[PDB]
Amino acid sequence: AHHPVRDVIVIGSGPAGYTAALYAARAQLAPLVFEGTSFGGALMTTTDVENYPGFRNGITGPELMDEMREQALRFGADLRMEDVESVSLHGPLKSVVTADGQTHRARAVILAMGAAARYLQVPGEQELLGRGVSSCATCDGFFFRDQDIAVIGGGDSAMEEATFLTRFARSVTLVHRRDEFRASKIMLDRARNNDKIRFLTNHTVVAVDGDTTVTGLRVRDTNTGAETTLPVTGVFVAIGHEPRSGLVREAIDVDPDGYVLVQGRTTSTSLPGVFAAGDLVDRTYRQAVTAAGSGCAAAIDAERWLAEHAATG
Amino acid sequence: RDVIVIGSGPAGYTAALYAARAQLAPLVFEGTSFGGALMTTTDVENYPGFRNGITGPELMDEMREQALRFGADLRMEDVESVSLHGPLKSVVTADGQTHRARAVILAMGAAARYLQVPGEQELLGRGVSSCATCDGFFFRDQDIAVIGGGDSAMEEATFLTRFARSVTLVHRRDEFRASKIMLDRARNNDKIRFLTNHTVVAVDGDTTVTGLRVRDTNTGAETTLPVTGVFVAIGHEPRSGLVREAIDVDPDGYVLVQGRTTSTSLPGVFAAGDLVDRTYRQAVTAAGSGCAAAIDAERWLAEH
Ligand SMILES: Cc1cc2nc3c(=O)[nH]c(=O)nc-3n(C[C@H](O)[C@H](O)[C@H](O)COP(=O)(O)OP(=O)(O)OCC3O[C@@H](n4cnc5c(N)ncnc54)[C@H](O)[C@@H]3O)c2cc1C
Ligand SMILES: Cc1cc2nc3c(=O)[nH]c(=O)nc-3n(C[C@H](O)[C@H](O)[C@H](O)COP(=O)(O)OP(=O)(O)OCC3O[C@@H](n4cnc5c(N)ncnc54)[C@H](O)[C@@H]3O)c2cc1C
Ligand SMILES: NC(=O)c1ccc[n+]([C@@H]2O[C@H](COP(=O)([O-])OP(=O)(O)OC[C@H]3O[C@@H](n4cnc5c(N)ncnc54)[C@H](OP(=O)(O)O)[C@@H]3O)[C@@H](O)[C@H]2O)c1
Ligand SMILES: NC(=O)c1ccc[n+]([C@@H]2O[C@H](COP(=O)([O-])OP(=O)(O)OC[C@H]3O[C@@H](n4cnc5c(N)ncnc54)[C@H](OP(=O)(O)O)[C@@H]3O)[C@@H](O)[C@H]2O)c1
Ligand SMILES: [Mg+2]
Ligand SMILES: [Mg+2]
Repeated sequence: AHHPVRDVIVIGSGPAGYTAALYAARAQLAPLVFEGTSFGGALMTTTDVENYPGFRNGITGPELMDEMREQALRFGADLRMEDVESVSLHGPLKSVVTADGQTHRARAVILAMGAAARYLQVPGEQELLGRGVSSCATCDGFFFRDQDIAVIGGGDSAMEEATFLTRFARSVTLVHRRDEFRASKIMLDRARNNDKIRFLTNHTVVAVDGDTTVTGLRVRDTNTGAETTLPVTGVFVAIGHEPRSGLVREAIDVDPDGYVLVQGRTTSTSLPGVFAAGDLVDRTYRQAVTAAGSGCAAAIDAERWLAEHAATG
Repeated sequence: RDVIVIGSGPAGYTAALYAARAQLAPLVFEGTSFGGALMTTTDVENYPGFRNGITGPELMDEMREQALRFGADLRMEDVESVSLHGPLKSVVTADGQTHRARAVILAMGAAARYLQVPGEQELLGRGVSSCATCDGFFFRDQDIAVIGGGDSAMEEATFLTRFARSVTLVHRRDEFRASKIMLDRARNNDKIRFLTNHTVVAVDGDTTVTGLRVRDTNTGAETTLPVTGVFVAIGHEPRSGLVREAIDVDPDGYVLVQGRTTSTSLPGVFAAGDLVDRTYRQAVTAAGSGCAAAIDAERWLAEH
């Protein structure tokens, strides 16, 4: 057999990863994709995705992901459910190392490892993920029409999130661990003006009650005191996100919070032949359509760079 | 109202879908002639989510009907004028009625430039494509042509050699309007054959492109390239005419947007889809930017 040199390796599942895989495959770049031992993206918990254009009746998160995945496979993507520990990006013939110690190399690399939402890690929380507890108001906010809900955080996100929710919720109760707020004095100012916004300062969350649905939010420390229950039917966490740039952070330019910077209005990182899609880069709109778009854009950018770069030949 | 959306298509519809779900009560002017670039596409295979592919119109209808479901007001009529300066923006329909909003989302996209030769429009998406990243796959091992003498025609034709066994680049003049590296790369490709000083005049075939009727040979005339697929690469024309005095556009007419966002050069005015994008003209891309416009506009509206 002739063991050729691969054109593209993709790091990451999720809409950005799989769309890139789909495009690269269809462009006969024979993409090798490392899905992760724990594959899928943020959508593997979302019960009903209603704002992915094309699905008038909505689609289950995982259903959507399997289709993207199966699409990718159909055009010849090599998908592998394993993790990348190391990544050498400098030079032509880039390199990637999996958890088993095996090295896998390619001419271009598509970074699409996304970004984990920061969670409270309180007993009831992960259980009710996407059946009461969301981390995204632009996604799930609709599903809480006229309900009494909470928003957890004291930052610009928590403010923006909670303010936005007021168009659906009748009560948005903004809960926060400390007295001051690490958020802006305009976002706070806007939050304070909203008649549906109620503040709960110096209170940490202790649990999230309910079996099928959020039933209450167990608060605790009242600066000095302790224990209480906000009778809410939905809890939006707004602690921020943690982009998965650890493999790449300082071979490549990243912002202070760890998001990969990309050149101009493109997907090209600060290293030739290395490209970045999805929420690993995007910190403004964390949608699947936007992830899928950028994923596609990576694959096209990479094609062009490859074409430009074998073409001297 | 908070937001008026100008344009149907993936960018328009996704923006509408998002705005609607955000309870911004979006008014969308679809155009008297709906749909986008996809209303001609027979089989869409690289829109992520559709393992079995979907017909262009089918996909569009779903996007449309999705938008309707979350409370979009869709109107199949044309906007003739657009006043964007100030708060309380304005739009005027072909019937002379004014419709106003706080924000506006420009999503009028960009029409591919066609030859307008009798056979061509009839076989649109059944032989004649305007997009190699889209339809290139469908031409495996076929003899095809690419029409143009610019960098697109070069890029397009060079890309297609991955699938086609012959890509025959036909062009009206001796001299090529394209770059001398794109040309250079086009010349080095074994599968690339040039046809200079030749205009196209028809496209033969009923169910499929069967030949490409070539024309004037500088002095001579008439001939037939036995091709089974014709890719047009004459460029695109972005529909910025309503907006091209108020908002910043590039020389070719594409709306410039601020940084990595959808905001044009006028506060409260936003641009998505192929009206802005001139590098990847995909539906996923347009849908993405559509959505990004809605979110940008919501945040701008909320900021106040
Ligand atoms: C409840 C909910 C509802 C939502 N609703 C919508 C909606 O309606 N419409 C919409 O468009 N969006 C929606 N979203 C947002 C959407 O989930 C995200 O924007 C999307 O998941 C981003 O994908 P990504 O590819 O950028 O990264 P991710 O989704 O995180 O996927 C990237 C990944 O890469 C893998 N990975 C990372 N590093 C490695 C490594 N070193 N080795 C191997 N694998 C690795 C991980 O396993 C993960 O799968 C919703 C989200 C949630 C949580
Ligand atoms: C043959 C073909 C195959 C394709 N295949 C794929 C594919 O497989 N996968 C993929 O991802 N992409 C594909 N594409 C590309 C995709 O179709 C485009 O990116 C998409 O159509 C762009 O949509 P848009 O929102 O930019 O607006 P466009 O689609 O460019 O146009 C939308 C429209 O908006 C309306 N409009 C314009 N001006 C006004 C106005 N002033 N007032 C009211 N309405 C107005 C018009 O009615 C028009 O229909 C294909 C394109 C073609 C032609
Ligand atoms: N331009 C923008 O604003 C933009 C737009 C959209 C999204 N974003 C995203 O938003 C982030 C920006 O920061 P942010 O707005 O999220 O604020 P943040 O800086 O992340 O603030 C987090 C604060 O929330 C509180 N908190 C964290 N964990 C808690 C817990 N377990 N229990 C109780 N309280 C807890 C803490 O307050 P204390 O430490 O004070 O106790 C913590 O300091 C970025 O990561 C970005 O991804 C940014
Ligand atoms: N940068 C890229 O490589 C690339 C990538 C993606 C998208 N695009 C987009 O595609 C366009 C790039 O420009 P382009 O290379 O397509 O050229 P263009 O800028 O769109 O110009 C069109 C030219 O095509 C020529 N032409 C070729 N054949 C013709 C014919 N049969 N009849 C009439 N005119 C004919 C004409 O000039 P002559 O006949 O004198 O040559 C005409 O001026 C831009 O709109 C850009 O947004 C480009
Ligand atoms: Mg955040
Ligand atoms: Mg073009």
